[PDB]
Amino acid sequence: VLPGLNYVHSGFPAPGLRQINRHITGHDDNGKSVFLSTDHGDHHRIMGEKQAVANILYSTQETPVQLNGNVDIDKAAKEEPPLHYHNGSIVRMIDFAPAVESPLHRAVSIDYGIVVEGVFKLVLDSGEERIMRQGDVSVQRATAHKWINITDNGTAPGRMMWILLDCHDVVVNGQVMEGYLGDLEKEY
Amino acid sequence: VLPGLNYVHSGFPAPGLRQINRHITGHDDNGKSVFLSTDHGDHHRIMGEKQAVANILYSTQETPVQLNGNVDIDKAAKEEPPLHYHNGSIVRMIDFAPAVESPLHRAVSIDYGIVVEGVFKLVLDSGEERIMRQGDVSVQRATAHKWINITDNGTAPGRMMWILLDCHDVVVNGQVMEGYLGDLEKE
Amino acid sequence: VLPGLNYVHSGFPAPGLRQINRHITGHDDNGKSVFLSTDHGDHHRIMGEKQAVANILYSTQETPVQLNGNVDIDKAAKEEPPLHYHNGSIVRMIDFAPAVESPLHRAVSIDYGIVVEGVFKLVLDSGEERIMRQGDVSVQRATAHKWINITDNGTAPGRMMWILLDCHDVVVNGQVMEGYLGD
Amino acid sequence: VLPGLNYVHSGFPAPGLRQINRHITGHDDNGKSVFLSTDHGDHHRIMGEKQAVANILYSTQETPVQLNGNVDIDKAAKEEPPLHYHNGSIVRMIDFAPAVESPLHRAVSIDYGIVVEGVFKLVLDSGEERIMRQGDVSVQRATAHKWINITDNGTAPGRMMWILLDCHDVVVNGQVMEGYLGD
Amino acid sequence: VLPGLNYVHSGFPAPGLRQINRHITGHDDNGKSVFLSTDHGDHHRIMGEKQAVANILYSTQETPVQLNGNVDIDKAAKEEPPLHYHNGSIVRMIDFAPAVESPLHRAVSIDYGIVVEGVFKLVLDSGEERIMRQGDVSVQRATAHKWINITDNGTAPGRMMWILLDCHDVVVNGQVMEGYLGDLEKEYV
Amino acid sequence: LPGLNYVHSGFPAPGLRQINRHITGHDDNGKSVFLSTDHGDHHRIMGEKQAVANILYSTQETPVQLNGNVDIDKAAKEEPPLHYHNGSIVRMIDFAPAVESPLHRAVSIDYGIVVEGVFKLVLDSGEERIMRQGDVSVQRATAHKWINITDNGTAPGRMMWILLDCHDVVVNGQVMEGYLGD
Ligand SMILES: CCCCC/C=C/CCC1=C(CO)C(=O)C[C@H](O)C1
Ligand SMILES: CCCCC/C=C/CCC1=C(CO)C(=O)C[C@H](O)C1
Ligand SMILES: CCCCC/C=C/CCC1=C(CO)C(=O)C[C@H](O)C1
Ligand SMILES: CCCCC/C=C/CCC1=C(CO)C(=O)C[C@H](O)C1
Ligand SMILES: CCCCC/C=C/CCC1=C(CO)C(=O)C[C@H](O)C1
Ligand SMILES: CCCCC/C=C/CCC1=C(CO)C(=O)C[C@H](O)C1
Repeated sequence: VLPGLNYVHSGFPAPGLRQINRHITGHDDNGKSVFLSTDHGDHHRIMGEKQAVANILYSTQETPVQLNGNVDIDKAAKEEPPLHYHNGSIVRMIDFAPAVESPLHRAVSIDYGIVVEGVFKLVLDSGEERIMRQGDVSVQRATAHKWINITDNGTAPGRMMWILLDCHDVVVNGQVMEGYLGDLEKEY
Repeated sequence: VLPGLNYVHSGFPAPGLRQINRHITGHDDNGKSVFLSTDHGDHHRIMGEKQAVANILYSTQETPVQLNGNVDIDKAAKEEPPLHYHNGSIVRMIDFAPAVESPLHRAVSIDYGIVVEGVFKLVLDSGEERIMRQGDVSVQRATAHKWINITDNGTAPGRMMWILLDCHDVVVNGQVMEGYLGDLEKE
Repeated sequence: VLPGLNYVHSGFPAPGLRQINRHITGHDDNGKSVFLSTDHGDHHRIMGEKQAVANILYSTQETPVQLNGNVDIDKAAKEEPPLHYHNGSIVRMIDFAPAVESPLHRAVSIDYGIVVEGVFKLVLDSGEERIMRQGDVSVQRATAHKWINITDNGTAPGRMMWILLDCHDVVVNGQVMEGYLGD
Repeated sequence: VLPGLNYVHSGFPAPGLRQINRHITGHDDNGKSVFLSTDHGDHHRIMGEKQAVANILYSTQETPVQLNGNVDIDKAAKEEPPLHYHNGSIVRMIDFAPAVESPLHRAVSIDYGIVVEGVFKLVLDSGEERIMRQGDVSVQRATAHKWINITDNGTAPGRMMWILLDCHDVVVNGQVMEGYLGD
Repeated sequence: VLPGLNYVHSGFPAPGLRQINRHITGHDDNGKSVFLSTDHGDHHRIMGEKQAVANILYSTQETPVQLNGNVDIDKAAKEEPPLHYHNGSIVRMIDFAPAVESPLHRAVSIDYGIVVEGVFKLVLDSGEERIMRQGDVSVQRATAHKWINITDNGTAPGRMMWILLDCHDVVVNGQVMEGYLGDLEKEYV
Repeated sequence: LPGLNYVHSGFPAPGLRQINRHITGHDDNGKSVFLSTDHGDHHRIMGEKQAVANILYSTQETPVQLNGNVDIDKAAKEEPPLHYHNGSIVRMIDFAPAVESPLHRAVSIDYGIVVEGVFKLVLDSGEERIMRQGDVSVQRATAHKWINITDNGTAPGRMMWILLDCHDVVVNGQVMEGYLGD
């Protein structure tokens, strides 16, 4: 039984989760701060067999970010970003179908995760786990892990948001803790 | 009357909002990914006359982040960070007392904001405004703004979270959009 | 300023409201009861200046309903139904942007209404109103009314669902109380 | 042990579920649309061993509905409706005790079902199943099915509302698919 | 416009609020602890113009409480208690209609109050007030006050629960602060 | 061990809300005023940081003596015991996920209410009731156990009890002794 098979029938948002507002601010040609856009995000991507859907709220590709001439807006909207940006950031929102889990994987990045809706289980390759509820926050420091949606005993959708930042490779007594995607390669 | 006067009586979390779990992962001596800590955050800071309380969930001070030797954990924990870090990041969570307002201010940083609980109004120096509900997200590109907690017609606490990154100066018509701390009294 | 102007930026569902599952059941080759579809509904229509959006979950066009050959499914999906079907039914679900209100209007129709999310004010042409919270049910008997979304003091979206049934013209004191769209 | 045995101890609403407001509209002497009554429904019926309770919010016995002289109101109030009315409608709300389920059964009618509170499992005789959460909607086309309250892993009450309409009987392979009451 | 007029049309619970379970425990003749009842409370009383309904979850009439022969159970069930029992307790739960307000009154009693549902404003005769949300608790020490249901800008019902205990008369400057009920007097006659 | 080290910052437990406790009083002009707004009193970690209690008030005589604010002083000065003879205790407890109390009996009558979550109340006869938010229990000196079953043992829960003094429960000439249990 593939969990969440064909659950996400209408892209973002997944059934049972809320449509959002993303607001981007900026300056007009008089120097006044205004809103530039209100929308549903960007670069929506179905994951698995309609088991999840990702939503890229923003991205940057250099540090510090260049805002003049609105080049960061164009850069974020021009291309769908990869897993993570070197010297940059990605804000990726993913809706989980009931009981959907990620593969055990490692990205070489530092990730700030917050539970937007539902209950998620964060399982590391050691077997240690934490149950994260709405509002709880994780700082994933380039560790091998998998995310499991356990909301309402596996009957409810859930939503996570991650902010992915660039980090150097993790080295433990000579050896690189190399990145691997498992089955998440298909989505990127 | 000043809103939220003496409302936050026991730091974080503000009365009416939930205590949190912050989980930090890392590697043990065998290269296994483990949980290093589970706590309530860090560098709690009362704001105003007990009108709000901030919670620094993490911070970084270089790009890319250096993680080996747990150097990033030490830097985040040994100093209270400033408003924002150059070439770095700050995850700042803030509990608002009912009807509490930020000053009209500008930080020279790009901020990813999300409403964790409640309803907030984002007003910009042009007078343009958006009402942001739980789960809504704003991308603040070094703009002058204020945050207004309006939850339950101004009778309920609210919680925001921001991730502040470093950004270059914004130059409009050859003039720098200089950052400024506000003053609510003069408004 | 117009309430909820440009609020509904991505059709159904409105921002702050949940996507739905509509399940339609049927019969297979050997008479076993199965599921024929799971979807977001049908015939989504923006209303006003992106101030609301309707979703037609189902409709029938005769009484009693004819299910054989799945022709009822065909009738429901092949054309967008009108406001109200004669000798039939319409399941119309509508997401309201914050503080968006309906025009005072009358349809020759008996309406089963349920608040799916939010707080609504039902106002009749006499001035009488009832505030309806989530799960409350109204039976509109061809009366003239307007629906006002008041969720969270006019700052939150709301969702109503109606089932509209055909009724005979209502006569009060020898006068037929006529339908009107208002706007 | 029977699920939800004696759980419903004071009729409608079941413990843990909210009392409702049912509003009925009508016309007064001068043709003004007014509210006629606000109540808790009608024809409350305990089901099983106090394992559930049904609330009939409205019914009609003819299409189109006759509303003049409030005869539809008097008919809806005068007698407890049956499972479903020929050429008519029934608004039937039911509170489920924790873990309670219906018998596998078939009514020859087309039902619109919406989850009012809780989480329900809709199992068909083929074994196919869908989980329906709050606001999810089902169109039951005279199929054989079970309703199972699974709210909070079988420890919480749940509420469903159905609008049952008359339908012609479903014929498969030349065989009348006969409605049965199960248990 | 009188707030909450005719809102409570079916007693307890008020429309928009949940029906409750009240479990009472006891002993059988073998010393085993058993459940004696599960119900909707006791002594339901509509208040005002069907603007509120009260639900007496329990009461006691002596201290310490006598439980043998289940006599405490029968004393609580056989009679609707007054506002307050000398040397005893009352658990009073009250459903408010939208925007419904109690009169300014004083009970010579120490009351433990908890907001079960909604948002309430506790106003004392000094003009001071506190907004109490769900889970918030007050300890009312024979003070003059009123309760205001302000849930959802005055359009939603709310529920409070109180545990009233007996207290001595509060004297301030050799003058007893006398209890008074105002329009609440019609509700306990 | 359920909830081991879950309560990492005292009251409130992670996932549960901070409270306001308001105590009213009298002016020197006889005016009813607010004397304090706080987070309760006498917080106590229980188990291996598996639960935390919060004492909202307590009284030590019946009827209660409010003059001179002596009731406030007595409630604040010392942490109360399990229950007070001739008096009351308002005890709020946050439970970590899946945490259960021991099977035990106190010689008191307890008014319980679920503030948040889902709790199973188990009596020594094996009889149980699942109590949800808003449900109330009248514990008449019975041997019992409380189990936090919120969201299948994965969420915290909160109960509040008002404990009152009762006489010994004698069944067939034998006193039903209290015990703390294991
Ligand atoms: C097909 C089944 C799984 C689909 C959903 C996967 C989500 C979690 C994986 C993940 C992503 C997305 O690739 C990140 O962006 C980094 C973050 O830490 C974890
Ligand atoms: C006493 C009144 C002020 C307290 C209310 C909250 C203010 C939020 C201001 C803010 C901060 C904190 O300095 C940021 O980190 C950036 C973010 O956009 C707005
Ligand atoms: C842009 C502002 C107008 C749109 C807001 C929603 C209006 C609902 C009107 C309605 C319909 C749809 O036409 C029905 O299905 C009958 C039911 O009584 C009320
Ligand atoms: C003893 C426990 C079972 C009884 C409780 C609920 C059963 C609902 C069955 C049902 C009815 C009831 O008449 C309908 O009206 C059609 C609708 O599809 C399902
Ligand atoms: C019809 C207007 C009033 C309806 C709402 C009811 C409020 C009662 C307030 C109250 C009472 C009554 O005396 C108590 O039971 C003690 C406690 O302190 C507050
Ligand atoms: C092993 C970690 C702690 C387990 C959870 C604690 C339960 C509270 C026990 C209790 C008390 C205080 O001992 C009361 O106030 C009476 C009420 O019935 C149950």
